[PDB]
Amino acid sequence: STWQTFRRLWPTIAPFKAGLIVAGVALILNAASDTFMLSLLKPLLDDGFGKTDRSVLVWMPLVVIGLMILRGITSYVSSYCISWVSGKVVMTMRRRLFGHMMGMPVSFFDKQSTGTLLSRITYDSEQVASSSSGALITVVREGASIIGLFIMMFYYSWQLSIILIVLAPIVSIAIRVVSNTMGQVTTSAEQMLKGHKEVLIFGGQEVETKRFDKVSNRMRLQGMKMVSASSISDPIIQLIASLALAFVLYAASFPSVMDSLTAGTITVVFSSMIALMRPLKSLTNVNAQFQRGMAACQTLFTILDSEQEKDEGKRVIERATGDVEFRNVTFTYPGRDVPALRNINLKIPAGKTVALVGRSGSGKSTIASLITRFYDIDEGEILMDGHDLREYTLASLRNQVALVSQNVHLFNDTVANNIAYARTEQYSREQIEEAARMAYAMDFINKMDNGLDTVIGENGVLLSGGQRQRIAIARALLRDSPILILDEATSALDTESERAIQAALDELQKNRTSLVIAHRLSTIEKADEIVVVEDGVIVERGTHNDLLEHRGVYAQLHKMQ
Amino acid sequence: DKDLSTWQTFRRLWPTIAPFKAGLIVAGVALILNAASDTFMLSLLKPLLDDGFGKTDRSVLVWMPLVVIGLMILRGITSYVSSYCISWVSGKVVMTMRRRLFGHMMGMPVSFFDKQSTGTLLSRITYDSEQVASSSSGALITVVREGASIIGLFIMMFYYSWQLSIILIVLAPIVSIAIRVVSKRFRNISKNMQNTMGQVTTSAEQMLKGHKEVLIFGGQEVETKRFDKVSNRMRLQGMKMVSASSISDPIIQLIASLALAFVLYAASFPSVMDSLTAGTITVVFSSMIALMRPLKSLTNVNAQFQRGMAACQTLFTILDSEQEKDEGKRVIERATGDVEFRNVTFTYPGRDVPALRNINLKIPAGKTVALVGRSGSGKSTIASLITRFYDIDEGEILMDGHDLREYTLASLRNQVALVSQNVHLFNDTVANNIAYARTEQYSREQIEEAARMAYAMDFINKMDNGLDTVIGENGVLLSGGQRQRIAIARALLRDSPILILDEATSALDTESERAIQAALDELQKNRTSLVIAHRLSTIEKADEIVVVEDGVIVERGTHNDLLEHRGVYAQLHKMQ
Ligand SMILES: *O[C@H]1O[C@H](CO[C@@H]2O[C@H](CO[C@]3(C(=O)O)C[C@@H](O[C@]4(C(=O)O)C[C@@H](O)[C@@H](O)[C@@H]([C@H](O)CO)O4)[C@@H](O[C@H]4O[C@H]([C@@H](O)CO)[C@@H](O)[C@H](O[C@H]5O[C@H]([C@@H](O)CO[C@H]6O[C@H]([C@@H](O)CO)[C@@H](O)[C@H](O)[C@@H]6O)[C@@H](O)[C@H](O[C@H]6O[C@H](CO[C@H]7O[C@H](CO)[C@@H](O)[C@H](O)[C@H]7O)[C@@H](O)[C@H](O[C@H]7O[C@H](CO)[C@@H](O)[C@H](O)[C@H]7O)[C@H]6O)[C@@H]5O)[C@@H]4O)[C@@H]([C@H](O)CO)O3)[C@@H](O*)[C@H](OC(=O)C[C@@H](CCCCCCCCCCC)OC(=O)CCCCCCCCCCCCC)[C@H]2NC(=O)C[C@@H](CCCCCCCCCCC)OC(=O)CCCCCCCCCCC)[C@@H](O)[C@H](OC(=O)C[C@H](O)CCCCCCCCCCC)[C@H]1NC(=O)C[C@H](O)CCCCCCCCCCC
Ligand SMILES: C[C@H](Oc1ccc2ncc(/C=C/C(=O)O)c(C3CC3)c2c1)c1c(Cl)ccc(N)c1Cl
Ligand SMILES: C[C@H](Oc1ccc2ncc(/C=C/C(=O)O)c(C3CC3)c2c1)c1c(Cl)ccc(N)c1Cl
Repeated sequence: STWQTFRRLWPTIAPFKAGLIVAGVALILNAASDTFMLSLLKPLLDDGFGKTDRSVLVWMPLVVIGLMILRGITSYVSSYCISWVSGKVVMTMRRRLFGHMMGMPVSFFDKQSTGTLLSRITYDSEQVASSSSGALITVVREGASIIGLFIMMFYYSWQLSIILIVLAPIVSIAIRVVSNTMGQVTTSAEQMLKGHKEVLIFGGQEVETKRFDKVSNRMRLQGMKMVSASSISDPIIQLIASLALAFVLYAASFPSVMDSLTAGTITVVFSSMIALMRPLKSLTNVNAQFQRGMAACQTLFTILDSEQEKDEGKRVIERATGDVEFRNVTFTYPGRDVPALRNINLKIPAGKTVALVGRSGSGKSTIASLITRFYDIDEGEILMDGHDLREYTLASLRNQVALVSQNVHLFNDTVANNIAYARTEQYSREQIEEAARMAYAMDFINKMDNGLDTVIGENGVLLSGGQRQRIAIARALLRDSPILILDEATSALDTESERAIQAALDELQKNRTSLVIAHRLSTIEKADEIVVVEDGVIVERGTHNDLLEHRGVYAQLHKMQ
Repeated sequence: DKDLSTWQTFRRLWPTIAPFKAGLIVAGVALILNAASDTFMLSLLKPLLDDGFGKTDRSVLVWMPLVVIGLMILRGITSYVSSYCISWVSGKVVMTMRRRLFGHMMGMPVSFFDKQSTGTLLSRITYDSEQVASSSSGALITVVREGASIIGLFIMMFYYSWQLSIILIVLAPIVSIAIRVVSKRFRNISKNMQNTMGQVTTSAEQMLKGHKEVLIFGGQEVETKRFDKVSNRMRLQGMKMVSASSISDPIIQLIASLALAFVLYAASFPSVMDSLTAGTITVVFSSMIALMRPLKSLTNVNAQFQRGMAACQTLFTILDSEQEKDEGKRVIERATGDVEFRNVTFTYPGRDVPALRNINLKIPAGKTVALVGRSGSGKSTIASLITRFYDIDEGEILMDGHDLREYTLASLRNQVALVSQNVHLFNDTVANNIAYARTEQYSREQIEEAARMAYAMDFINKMDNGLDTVIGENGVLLSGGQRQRIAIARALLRDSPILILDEATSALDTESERAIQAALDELQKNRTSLVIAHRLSTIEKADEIVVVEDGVIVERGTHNDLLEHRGVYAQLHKMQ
């Protein structure tokens, strides 16, 4: 599979192969430079030390510098080439994953953590390029290094080289033979921090301290274990290699071997045996790093194979000044088969407010999800302006609907652009300031240092749940969407300046198709039609006179609130 | 400047490290020997090429292999030991630091916690407490080991051919400055990428998190366009990161190489080389080549070390932060339970409208008061004050005739029980949640009946392992109606004299709410209670009902009495 993963990847790389092939040449030459420099080491001792002043002056210092210049350039070139390519493919895959994930359905987003998906973008893409680049570099240059070194070794003393060779199998096998709580740490600290208030009033300081003590000590020993394991592996490896060499030098004792040697040649031969010790290390490990790179890549490719939400509606409607009708609708969450909704018909007539109230258990919220077609439905139909929602392309329908809630997520931008999110160009700031004014956001805003152009960004998080909601109104207002989905289930139960919010929302709800998941009494009373939801079905509905005496469970709910 | 800053930081840290001083001692000794091993293997390089090439077969044969192996043994051992002691010392120093931080954050104010998303805290303490040990370990290691070797190597160079050694000295300063200059021009830009990687992170995270809002509002192009820029900038930065090392490294090696070349060139001249041999030329030059690695490490440590002490300092700023104000000195065990507010005014910090202006309510021992009002008044806030999560600004809150602030927070908070729907369910067994921090003090039979008296056993008996079923995992298993009865089960067991009941967030929509109502009746007969009331039941039986708006009590009385008066209370009754 791993090479099958790679060949799927190669297309994204192929456009940049040119950088690879130049990088390859540069790597080869660097190995050549390093081999060539040990070559020089023979003349310095034989020719150089055989009473020749000329050698130690010209050939050595000037060539060594010459070679150093070539060593630097080539390394610079290869680094730049690799970096460039590595940067190019990392960027490309990050952009595909970003676009792909944004297009997925919300079902996709419920499965995985937002941190996991983010981890894919930041880390897993740079890792695959990293590991493959390291793999390629290691192969090419370390490949070149060892054959250049072995040639040279054999050339000046083939006897010793063939000794060393016959020992390589043994050394290879011997080197083979010796070669979670952190989550609990984060968990332990995090769970104390989530339960700080509870900890304070039951006096749970002692038990949490001991709990952390236990976890923190377990990880200390676990973290020690890994360091200790790594520590012993290589001391033996070098010991074993050393043995092989000790034996090689032992061989030099015998006249048959030694007579072909000088001070210069024996020096280079051993020098090149030690030079080998790192290439061989890198080349044994190359396959491992290549594997882990391809494992991350196949993860990415898994995500990229997942289907994005289907948008086959070919109908556009520029504005909906019309009702939404539900026809015998049933909907089930993917993953379980106890339907959140079973047979729902409700008519939000164009321009009037419908508030639906329900128990926490019921899917009052799921209805609101459905109209915006975050999830598609199992049975029945939803028609907006008489056409089924599915007949419309998603952009137009979603443009029709606006959402307002305490938990609408804020982008790190100028408050003004947050209000005119995704339509900064279209809306003149004159409007923006007005919409922020009407939603009674403006008093809180002007306290900011930059005001509207101040950014709630870079994790500043100056705003609070109450303040955000008034921006959500401002956003929905300014855009002037034909339909309102307003969620009050997020409790927001200890507000400071709720009056502002209420007047804002009345303005917003006015003469605007408003569908409301309501927990608040003012919205309830002034809604035109009220609908009760118990589990998956509409139990009853009631208007003004109907409100006074509930056929449904309004009385019991009214007592609660 | 930073020399001083880091060494004040290090002195602060030392007390934590000194109890493991033995580990550091031994590691340093082993490191010296490790460096000595390398020196001695180069010393062998001379007899190999002089006595071994003066037709003495003994040297090469009988003992050149054996001495080498022996030293490589020693080297390996010394290596393992030193690693062992360091890892050992590092582990505990890290662990002890984490314990201190954990213990310190536990005692921090509530406002502090609300403000900072604990991810940063959490992230900081794990990551930064490791990074201070890792950097300080590496700094020590290189100093001792690389310091030992360069001395040993420099001495060796003088013993054989002192002439060459000194040529390298005088060159060493001009080289050092040149190397230092090069290094400072190019490679101190790690943070540069950090800023751009943050932008990458930020844009990815907010699309991932705010995906639904993107879909609704049309953020596709804008959010893609934003990501397009930042990814390119990140990419370019990584190249700059790479490029910095690419340019620095051979230029630096070139510089050192020219010094060496000059030493070599000087060796041609008869004055120095006459005394030299093939043995001692190679040992001297090999040693010069050896030196390059240690010298590189040493210059880089002060950067390495400053990185460690910086992380230490950030931890110390958390340690320096102020804990909960706790000057009471007064402990009371099972306070009778009457709470009086006098002229209490309270504004949440960093807001400019008081949550409560001039509250006076007296709650007699054993009796319940219902705080009911329009949503957004300070009935919820008042609850928070008795536990002294926040101190009032003006006035005083009395518990049994003394200000809460004269009481130890501990004793003060053991008097107060809390019962609400949003109680936290620690990851544990049901038994251990009810007797949350007193598992050693309450018997099973004690726990079993507390749960029974809270009408909770109907949904406990249906669990997998019943009362010892493990609940938690973000409180997933339990529901709001079930949580109240667990919160009640705690209050009953502890039998705290002051109850704070919050039905605001409670769900009256519960198949078993009459059972929650029975548990409440049995919960509050004996003790003083302060109910943020929203249920017909509790307001019916309540002793006093106080109406709050804009943090002001606007009327008081009995239920029947108040409805007779037909003031603010009745209008709330008239609607629902
Ligand atoms: O290159 C260079 O270097 C090198 C070094 O070395 C070695 O080492 C070792 C060790 O080391 C280490 C350690 O420490 O360990 C290692 C490494 O690594 C690794 C690892 O991993 O481990 C390894 C492997 O495995 C591989 O694989 C690798 C790869 O790469 C991978 O991939 O890896 C490293 O480290 C590392 O590690 C780490 C980890 O571990 C973790 O911790 C990592 O991480 C890191 O990394 C980093 O990096 C980066 C940077 O740095 C950059 O880089 C780049 O690149 C790369 C690559 O690829 C490239 O290629 C890449 O990869 C990268 O990427 C980049 O791109 C940075 O940046 C980064 O950062 C990042 O990262 C991270 C990651 O992650 C991580 O994390 C965690 C923690 O932290 C963990 O856990 C994980 O896992 C991980 O992954 C990231 O992450 C980060 O970040 C991120 O993330 C985070 C988160 O957390 C954060 O931060 C954020 O978020 C983000 O950002 C970042 O940061 C990184 O860091 C590290 O680094 C290293 C380092 O680097 C350092 O620095 O280290 C050791 O052991 C060794 O050693 C020693 O010391 C030495 C020796 C001893 C001595 C003694 C001797 C004795 C003798 C005796 C004799 C006898 C007689 C008697 O040793 C050895 O071994 C030895 C022993 C053995 C024994 C044997 C036996 C004996 C017996 C015998 C028998 C006979 C008898 C007779 C070392 N070494 C070696 O190898 C060796 C050598 C030495 C030297 C020499 C000496 C002297 C002596 C003589 C004797 C004679 C005899 C006869 O050698 C040789 O070869 C020799 C030959 C020559 C000789 C001559 C003679 C003459 C005489 C005179 C006469 C006249 C080296 O190696 C090299 O070298 C070689 O190789 C080369 C060639 O070969 C050579 C050539 C030369 C030539 C010359 C001519 C001469 C003649 C002349 C004529 C006249 C080097 N190069 C050199 O060296 C230098 C050159 O050469 C210069 C030249 C100049 C010349 C002058 C002229 C002259 C004039 C004239 C005058 C005369
Ligand atoms: C005879 C001996 O043959 C092997 C064969 C395979 C090896 N495969 C891996 C490794 C190292 C792995 C690691 O370090 O993780 C080594 C050791 C030389 C470094 C190997 C040595 C050998 C060779 Cl051919 C070349 C140079 C030296 N000096 C030695 Cl002894
Ligand atoms: C004369 C010359 O003096 C310095 C002095 C300070 C140095 N300080 C740092 C570095 C490296 C820094 C780095 O790599 O970041 C070097 C280079 C030799 C490696 C230095 C060289 C020198 C010396 Cl005394 C010893 C051995 C060699 N061979 C050389 Cl040239």
